Amino acid sequence: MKYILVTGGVISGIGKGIIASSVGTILKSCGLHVTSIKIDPYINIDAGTFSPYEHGEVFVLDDGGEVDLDLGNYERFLDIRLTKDNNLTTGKIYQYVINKERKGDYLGKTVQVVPHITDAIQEWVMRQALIPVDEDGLEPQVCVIELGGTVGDIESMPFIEAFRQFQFKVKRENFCNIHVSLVPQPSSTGEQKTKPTQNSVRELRGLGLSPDLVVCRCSNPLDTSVKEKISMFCHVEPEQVICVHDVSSIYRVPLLLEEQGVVDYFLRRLDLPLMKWKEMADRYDRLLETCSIALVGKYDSYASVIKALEHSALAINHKLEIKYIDSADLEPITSQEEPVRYHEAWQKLCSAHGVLVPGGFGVRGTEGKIQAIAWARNQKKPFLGVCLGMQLAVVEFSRNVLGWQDANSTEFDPTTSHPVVVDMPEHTMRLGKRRTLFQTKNSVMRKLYGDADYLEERHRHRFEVNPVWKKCLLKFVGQDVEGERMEIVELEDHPFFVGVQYHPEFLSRPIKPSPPYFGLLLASVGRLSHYLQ
Amino acid sequence: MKYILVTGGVISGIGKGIIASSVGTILKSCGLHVTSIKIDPYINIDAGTFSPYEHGEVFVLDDGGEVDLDLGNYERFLDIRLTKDNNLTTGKIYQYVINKERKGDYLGKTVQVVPHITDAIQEWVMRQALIPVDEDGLEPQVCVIELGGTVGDIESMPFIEAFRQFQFKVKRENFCNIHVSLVPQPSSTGEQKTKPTQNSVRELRGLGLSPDLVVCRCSNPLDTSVKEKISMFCHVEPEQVICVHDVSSIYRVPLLLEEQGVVDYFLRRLDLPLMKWKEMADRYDRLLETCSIALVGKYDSYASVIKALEHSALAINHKLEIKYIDSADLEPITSQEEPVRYHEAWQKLCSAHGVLVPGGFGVRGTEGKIQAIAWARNQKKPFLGVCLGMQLAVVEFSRNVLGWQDANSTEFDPTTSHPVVVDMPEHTMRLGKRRTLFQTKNSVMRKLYGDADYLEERHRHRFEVNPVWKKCLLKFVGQDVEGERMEIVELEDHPFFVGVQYHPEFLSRPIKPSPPYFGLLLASVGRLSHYLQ
Amino acid sequence: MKYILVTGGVISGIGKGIIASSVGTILKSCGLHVTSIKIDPYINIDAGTFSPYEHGEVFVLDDGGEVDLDLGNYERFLDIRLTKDNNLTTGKIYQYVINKERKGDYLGKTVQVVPHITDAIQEWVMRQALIPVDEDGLEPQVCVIELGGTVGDIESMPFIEAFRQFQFKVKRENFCNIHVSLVPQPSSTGEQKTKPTQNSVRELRGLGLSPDLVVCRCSNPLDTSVKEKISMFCHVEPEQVICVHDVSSIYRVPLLLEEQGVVDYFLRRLDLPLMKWKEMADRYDRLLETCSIALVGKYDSYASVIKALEHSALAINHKLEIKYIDSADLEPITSQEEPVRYHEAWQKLCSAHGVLVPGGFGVRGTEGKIQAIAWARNQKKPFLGVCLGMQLAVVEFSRNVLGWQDANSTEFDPTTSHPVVVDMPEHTMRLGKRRTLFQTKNSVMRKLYGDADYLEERHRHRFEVNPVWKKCLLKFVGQDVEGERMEIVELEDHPFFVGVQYHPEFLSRPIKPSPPYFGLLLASVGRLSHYLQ
Ligand SMILES: CCOc1cncc(-c2ccc(C(=O)NC3(c4csc(NS(=O)(=O)C5CC5)n4)CC3)nc2)n1
Ligand SMILES: CCOc1cncc(-c2ccc(C(=O)NC3(c4csc(NS(=O)(=O)C5CC5)n4)CC3)nc2)n1
Ligand SMILES: CCOc1cncc(-c2ccc(C(=O)NC3(c4csc(NS(=O)(=O)C5CC5)n4)CC3)nc2)n1
Ligand SMILES: O=c1ccn([C@@H]2O[C@H](COP(=O)(O)OP(=O)(O)OP(=O)(O)O)[C@@H](O)[C@H]2O)c(=O)[nH]1
Ligand SMILES: O=c1ccn([C@@H]2O[C@H](COP(=O)(O)OP(=O)(O)OP(=O)(O)O)[C@@H](O)[C@H]2O)c(=O)[nH]1
Ligand SMILES: O=c1ccn([C@@H]2O[C@H](COP(=O)(O)OP(=O)(O)OP(=O)(O)O)[C@@H](O)[C@H]2O)c(=O)[nH]1
Ligand SMILES: NC(=O)CC[C@H](N)C(=O)O
Ligand SMILES: NC(=O)CC[C@H](N)C(=O)O
Ligand SMILES: NC(=O)CC[C@H](N)C(=O)O
Ligand SMILES: [Mg+2]
Ligand SMILES: [Mg+2]
Ligand SMILES: [Mg+2]
Repeated sequence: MKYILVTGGVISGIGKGIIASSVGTILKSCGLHVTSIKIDPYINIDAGTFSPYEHGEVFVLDDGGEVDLDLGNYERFLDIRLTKDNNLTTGKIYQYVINKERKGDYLGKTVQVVPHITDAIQEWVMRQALIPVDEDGLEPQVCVIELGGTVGDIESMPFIEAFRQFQFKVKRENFCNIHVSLVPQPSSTGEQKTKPTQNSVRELRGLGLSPDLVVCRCSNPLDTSVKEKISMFCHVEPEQVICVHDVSSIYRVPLLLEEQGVVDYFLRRLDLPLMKWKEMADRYDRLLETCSIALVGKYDSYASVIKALEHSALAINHKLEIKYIDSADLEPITSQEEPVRYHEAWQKLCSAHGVLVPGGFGVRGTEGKIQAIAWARNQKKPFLGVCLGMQLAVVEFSRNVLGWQDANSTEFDPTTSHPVVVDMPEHTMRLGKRRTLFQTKNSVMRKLYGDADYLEERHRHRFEVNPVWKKCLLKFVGQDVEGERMEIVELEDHPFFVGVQYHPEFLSRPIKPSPPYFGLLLASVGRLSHYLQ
Repeated sequence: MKYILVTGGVISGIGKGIIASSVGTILKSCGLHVTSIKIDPYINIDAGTFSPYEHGEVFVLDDGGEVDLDLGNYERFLDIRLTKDNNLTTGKIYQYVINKERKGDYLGKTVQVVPHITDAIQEWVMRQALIPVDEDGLEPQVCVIELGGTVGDIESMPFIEAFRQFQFKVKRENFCNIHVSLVPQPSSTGEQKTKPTQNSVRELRGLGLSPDLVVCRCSNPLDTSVKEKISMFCHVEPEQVICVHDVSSIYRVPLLLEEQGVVDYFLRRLDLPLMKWKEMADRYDRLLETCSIALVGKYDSYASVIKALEHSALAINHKLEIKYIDSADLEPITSQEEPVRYHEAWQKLCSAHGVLVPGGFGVRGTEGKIQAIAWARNQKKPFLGVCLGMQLAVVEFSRNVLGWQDANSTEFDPTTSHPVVVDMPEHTMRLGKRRTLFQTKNSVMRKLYGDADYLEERHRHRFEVNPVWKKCLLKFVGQDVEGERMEIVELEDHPFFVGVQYHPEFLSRPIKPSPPYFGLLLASVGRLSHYLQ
Repeated sequence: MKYILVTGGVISGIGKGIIASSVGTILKSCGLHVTSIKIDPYINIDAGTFSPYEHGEVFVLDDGGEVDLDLGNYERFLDIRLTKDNNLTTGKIYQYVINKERKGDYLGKTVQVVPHITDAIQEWVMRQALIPVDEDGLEPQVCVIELGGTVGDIESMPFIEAFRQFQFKVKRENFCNIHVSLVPQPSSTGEQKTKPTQNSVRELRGLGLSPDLVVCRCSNPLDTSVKEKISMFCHVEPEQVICVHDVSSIYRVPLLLEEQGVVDYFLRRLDLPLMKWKEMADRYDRLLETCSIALVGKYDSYASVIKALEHSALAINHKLEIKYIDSADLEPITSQEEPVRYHEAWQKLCSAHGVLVPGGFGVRGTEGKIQAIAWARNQKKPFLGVCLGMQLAVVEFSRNVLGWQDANSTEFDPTTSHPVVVDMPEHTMRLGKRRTLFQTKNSVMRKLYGDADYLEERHRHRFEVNPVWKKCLLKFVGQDVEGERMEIVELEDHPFFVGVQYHPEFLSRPIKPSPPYFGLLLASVGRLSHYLQ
């Protein structure tokens, strides 16, 4: 193959996944088919168990892989569709080796981290690099592998040991390594402190990996002296020391790496055979008009959602002002303890141009989301409900229009006489890519989806709308292939009141915002009336 | 509790398991109930898959735990009966944490080696320390934990990190640490080189453990200067620097540790409330007569077997000269390529005073073991067959006495018309402690077992004697509680020709040799005729 | 240049200096001019302060460099003459950098170990590699650099960091690295334990050096499996894994490395443009006759002396049986406490074929050396006194022949009325290469020195023979160019009673034993009478 490893140096959060994604879009702009792998040094088999305050926004792949948000960054910088196993973990690789041991496949020998786990990592990286994850069935010409976390933590050591072997298993023309470090600039000092980068690259070389590129996460751009000091103490050429500094938009991060010569480097270094990103950045920096959108949440947990709104905003040509609202502040209980939280949350929601009610589980914020959907009905503010927001729209309709004031989910109040959304597992979770059929032409949503008869979108839910109560209910315009499951709902006599049972955000790209997020943004600025025209 | 960790320094093989066992017998001689745990930094769930050339002699516990030979050293130095989970491994602890993660028991948080695996290790060590593994149901007053391998290998790091926490979770009076190092004395140098011990203890302190005792595996005793240099560079008191040197018998190893003051140290250091070992050593060193016993093997793989013979030898008051014979050298095929191997193997077998035919699996040495049992029949040399040796005695009888010249196992020749031993799994492997009933009084074996109606012994086999052919066959004196399975066989008109289907060696102690190994040793020196009298 | 670094792995003493010397003689046999450097990670500026029980036998170079014995191994395997600075130390390099800092030569910047000390090491290694230390003024084509001690000790870290830079300063064709490890084979285990080699090479790679060759100091030869395991865990080709095992003579160590293919490796690896050692080994292994030589010492401290005797032995074609005698056991004081030591020491001295009385300082053994020279006079056993042994021969003559029974040195009894050897510093120590003139033809020593008018030999003393008492004294056949200092003495009417004030051993080679050591060996077997004939 051709491999680029991307290792983290000093801390997480420093945009290493944006660097990996930017390097992938740079390679793709060179005419290469490109795949990507995230290694997460946790013991978890997939992210499908995280409370979103830790490793927030589990991104759901077509196969039902509940993976880290960086896999979603890969799908948005590169036109790819990944599999579960593009998220590698210690849980997955140790369980693989343990099951393979119990099978007797290791032939009655000792099994131990070196070699056998570090072999298994290389086997995995070889497998997932061959898979044509790109928008055509042609084999990837390069694979960008990101090692999550910081090097020299106990969990990251097996993977660096595997890559230390890998660079001699495949030849050096087939394996490059980027180190993404931090160069802090303290309030206490004003200097750009290279010391952590030196010690991190010293540690990485102790684990037997050189940086071929040293990418410094700077705030403000590096001085020449600091770049030279990094080049010296990392024992690498200045041309291979990159600063990624603070820039006006995400769209400039590939352009900065381009300017920094990484394209030219990888072309020679791997012996290989962004004008839109200029436009997207320059377009963003000249958006004079604005749209204000309420996001009524519970939980970074809405990373894909925020990005989908920003794609939609860039496409309508407005700035976006996301009014982040805790849905538990909108609940009347908060007015008893902290009326300041209540009245700030309701000033936010009421001044919005439209509302977004994203997915989740558990009782927190449920009556607040039902009230934010109520506000969307009676004030006629444009509404999108995503996954849970759809279910709560059936609840809010039922309570006010049908007078079923008790009505709820079987999750939140199982004692209710009108369970209008019920537990309905797959005959497991409705998890991954399902096909929804549009049951009609009387849908703005169908027209936003290009007037297509069907769409295929990633779901992540156990509950569905009750088919008994459906007869009384609120036009369920999108339904599954079985007709068992309601997957898009649209309310009559409203500018834009849509529930989608799936997660549109997972298939939003800058070049193609998801049509429910686009329709919401278009509706909130009135421009939907010109779009459908 | 009270805990003593025992860590390995420079290499394996240096008798760390003998030190742990000796420290346990020293503690037991202080009137303490004592348990023990082996940690093996391999990914294997139990040893029940090893080809015995790697981590040789899988010792089978009462519960069917196929564990490392050091668990068997614990059962022979201390009057204890262990469980599977007294052998801890990375495979067991990672699989525990992974299953616990998949259960959601880690409450949707990240799971990672520190803390969660290092917690799980401490939980395990707390559980297995409370279990009364001793010959009475009273709780262990101290637990000797052995860490297998050398410290600062990638697999041993989680366990040392766990013990680094543990010493502050329980108080320092509850946790002591011994480091077992090597002090090499090269042919190239003649000096006792302390440098590896210094660097090993430097490394161990980098992992946050001090040696409370430094045990030097010496060849020849340490000089004063070398002990002082070790005390200096390990930064510990000379009284806490121990030499375990080469000694005439295993029985002197507790006595050397006693002389070295470890008893007195542990009494004060853990705030706690060997005369037989003098006798056993002094007895061994005055055995003027000898017995020569053939061990016809395939595979250290016979560690328990060799020890059981040596207990039996010490009890009859003879030295033992074990004629180690590869059973594939006795096969006529070896006479075509290497007649030197054949004739040396047959000089060994024929000059023996008795023969032992120990357990195993696969076709290697099977016709050689059948011929060594044939030699035992026709020359009337005393024979014990253990596990497989019993099955091959039914085969050898069938071939010569019944004229069923084809006869074999369903393992070795499944096409045979007389499958006299057949695959007969438990309605799994017959693995662990089963009760055998003696079906008669016409057994020397019953009388060696104290004239008891039953015995309980550890088995490890899938195959059993065919109950159809049994009617023609060779007195099956020991049978299971169901009468389905033949578990001891005894041939008439022979001094001592016994097959046992179990492994007697696993329940041999110096103070009580297993009666089939004792009866064999007694028979080979003729003394059985005085014993049964 | 071309550089070969030789690093130590597990312990010292394992013959790393013999490997460096053997590699140098192999390179020299390829027609290359070769120099060598020893780095000793001690804080001492030269070895000229060590009590010879620590880093024994300070070897004195032509310039007066009191250096480690490995510099003397270089001069005996390779026809070279080294300078002080071929022994590099932390004391020398830190003092260099400190003086250079105090000079302001570092231009008011910070000075710190990396870069500035690690620069200074490379500067030193560049300087000393250019010096034609060979027997002709032609520049060295390769430099073998030995790093003393074990890698990953705090003192060795600057040097490995320097070589980690050096391999990228000069190109990889100019820099190769050998790792000399130990593979122990314990009495406790019988296996050849590769684990320390794995961990040592793991540590070395953490410091950023690969072994290009892994040299295993074996006792018995490596098995194939152990070599393969080393090749695997050191991540290097089997052809580059060398065993140096126990062999019958020093002369076979280059031949074993030759057989192991290191010549062929270095030729390709460094892109470069032993039949006598067959002969010397095969000659040694067929010496049927023997010579027994008394070495009367105080203090490995006599390494050069023992080697010089063995060159002389090989040249006369006898084995050598060196009777190592502590000169303090010969003193009558020892007969009062330990008559066993006295009578064993005097059985040794009296049964010898000749005696050697080597250099030293301080009062220990002085009356014993005077008595061993007395025994040489009155029994007519052949005597060589080296440095101090000469001075004590003037004392022993004075006491018995002149009746000056008080007589001694000003070192040992400054109150004496006949100070026959006196403190006589250079108008400092008489240290390094001085020219001695033979004052006559009435000398066997002159004839052994080829009948030359002068010789040039390395001295290391402050005391000299008193020119007042000289008039009464014992033919001082060798004197300095000034006539001030007596440098060789020869007693009349004796087979061979010679004192030399210098150290002949420092210029002994296998191909050319030093003539006083050769004359002594010839005398002790009577063969001198045929040699001078
Ligand atoms: C090493 C990184 O260094 C630096 C340095 N300076 C700045 C940033 C930076 C990081 C994140 C963001 C960000 O999140 N911006 C938003 C957005 C819109 S679209 C999208 N991402 S996306 O959908 O994958 C699409 C690209 C393919 N993000 C509005 C929400 N904006 C700037 N990153
Ligand atoms: C740190 C250890 O240092 C040293 C230093 N010097 C020597 C030994 C040494 C090691 C093993 C052996 C050995 O195996 N000997 C035999 C035997 C009989 S009984 C038994 N062990 S046993 O059944 O557990 C019983 C005790 C409870 N072993 C004959 C086979 N003999 C000596 N160990
Ligand atoms: C990695 C080394 O591995 C092994 C493996 N096996 C054996 C040896 C070994 C080491 C030292 C000795 C030794 O010292 N022998 C003597 C001698 C005579 S000449 C001389 N050395 S010398 O003068 O420099 C001359 C050569 C240029 N030494 C008699 C005193 N003999 C064998 N070394
Ligand atoms: O308080 C003091 C005094 C002196 N020094 C000396 O300064 C040297 C540099 O220590 P720094 O922490 O300044 O590191 P650096 O220059 O490599 O990296 P940044 O500043 O960009 O973070 C050290 O190696 C030590 O000799 C200190 O570190 N701190
Ligand atoms: O007590 C035990 C049990 C098990 N093990 C397991 O054995 C593995 C090998 O540990 P060794 O110390 O046997 O190392 P090695 O085979 O690489 O080298 P030598 O024997 O030649 O010195 C370890 O990684 C661990 O899983 C032990 O080390 N020790
Ligand atoms: O070749 C040489 C020359 C000098 N030295 C110097 O010797 C010092 C001691 O290095 P050693 O390896 O002799 O260690 P030690 O004395 O602590 O332990 P053992 O001998 O008992 O194994 C080192 O710290 C270094 O300064 C060497 O190690 N090797
Ligand atoms: N993805 C979500 O928003 C989940 C919604 C709801 N808890 C369900 O399981 O259907
Ligand atoms: N424990 C053994 O000796 C095994 C014997 C035989 N292979 C069986 O499985 O019964
Ligand atoms: N080199 C030696 O043997 C020293 C001899 C004596 N102590 C002197 O200084 O002259
Ligand atoms: Mg600084
Ligand atoms: Mg030492
Ligand atoms: Mg091993």
